[PDB]
Amino acid sequence: LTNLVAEPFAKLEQDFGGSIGVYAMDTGSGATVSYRAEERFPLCSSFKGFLAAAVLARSQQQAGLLDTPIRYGKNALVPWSPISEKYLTTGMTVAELSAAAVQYSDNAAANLLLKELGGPAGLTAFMRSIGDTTFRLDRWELELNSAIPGDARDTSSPRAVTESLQKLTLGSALAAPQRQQFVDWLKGNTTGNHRIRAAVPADWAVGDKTGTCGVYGTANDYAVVWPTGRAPIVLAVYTRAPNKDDKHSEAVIAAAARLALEGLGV
Ligand SMILES: O=c1c2c3c(sc2ncn1Cc1nnn[nH]1)CCCC3
Ligand SMILES: O=c1c2c3c(sc2ncn1Cc1nnn[nH]1)CCCC3
Ligand SMILES: O=c1c2c3c(sc2ncn1Cc1nnn[nH]1)CCCC3
Repeated sequence: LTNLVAEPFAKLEQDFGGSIGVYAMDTGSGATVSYRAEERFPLCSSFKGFLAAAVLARSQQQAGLLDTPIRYGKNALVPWSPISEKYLTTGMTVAELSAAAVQYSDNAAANLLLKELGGPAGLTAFMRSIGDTTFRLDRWELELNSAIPGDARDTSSPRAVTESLQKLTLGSALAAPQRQQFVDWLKGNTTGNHRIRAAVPADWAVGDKTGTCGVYGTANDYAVVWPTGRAPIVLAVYTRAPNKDDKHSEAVIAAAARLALEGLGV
């Protein structure tokens, strides 16, 4: 069971004007903090984190898969491709595509990687193989960002995101090099300095993956944090709003992350 501080969480989303989903877990004591942990939230760009873990799982079936060169034209350059478009005239390897997708939310690199895993159904198939029965990816990049209310497409729950991130970063779902390569990619993410990272002390190691749909006030972040002298903490913070024109807030994601750490005891 949970040691929940629901009163500050409820007032936080009251000022935000939408819904906030949080699920945190102390991997040493099993204590959990859950607020709307079973509601569905649009994944947005946060699926790229599990997309890279899927490619890392296939690298165990295909040795040296991450060093495979992949060429592409402008037609594949989806808006916001700040890494893949610089290598348009030469291409990138699969490992570089995965690093760009996780660390820079590279949309072109994500579509190119999804085309190699069997599409959104292929990535969803990998999540079922690790035990995730809530995750579902339906559309390709930028289309998956519609975040329509009541739409189960391209959604998951903060609890299922947290439990899946735990099994991929600290569990047996990946081999030791594949697991360490996943943690390294999340640690080097550059998009989450104003979210979960803003609520974590600087002397703590953290690896995160963000996601911003833009519309319906839908932004999110999940991370596994490494406090000093304690067992690691895995958490997910997901937000959405009832109106299309509603804006998201990175400070609300940081504040919810701060409340989850306090509710746990760090
Ligand atoms: O090029 C960058 C970069 C780069 C970064 S961050 C960034 N942000 C925007 N942009 C511009 C952009 N292009 N397409 N969407 N945004 C680091 C490596 C060098 C290129
Ligand atoms: O934003 C940029 C950019 C941009 C460039 S280059 C560059 N380099 C780093 N960065 C920031 C950075 N990302 N990772 N390390 N540093 C051209 C278009 C505008 C944005
Ligand atoms: O994805 C974008 C985008 C996009 C833009 S701007 C932008 N800036 C940062 N990022 C990086 C990011 N956002 N949330 N997590 N990481 C327009 C088309 C859709 C994608």
